[PDB]
Amino acid sequence: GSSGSSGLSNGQGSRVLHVVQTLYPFSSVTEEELNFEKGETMEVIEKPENDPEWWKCKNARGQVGLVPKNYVVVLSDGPALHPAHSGPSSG
Repeated sequence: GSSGSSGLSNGQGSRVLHVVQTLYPFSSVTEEELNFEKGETMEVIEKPENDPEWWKCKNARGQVGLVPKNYVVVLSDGPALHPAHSGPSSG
């Protein structure tokens, strides 16, 4: 079963607002909600007004949905836009 790819792309009015990480694993059944695991990196594409407790992000699967902010956390602001290194974290 050979696999292949053409190169489909979309055009939405949104960009990488802020990079957030998932502290706890949250998996939904519907498409509305996002699906990820513990220790997943995403990017805030849009934030809903009506539901401020929820944020719009895109997982690795390239799918967007409503993810609970109380579960994620903002690490940096912008895709390597501001001058800031990971940290003195021991290697």
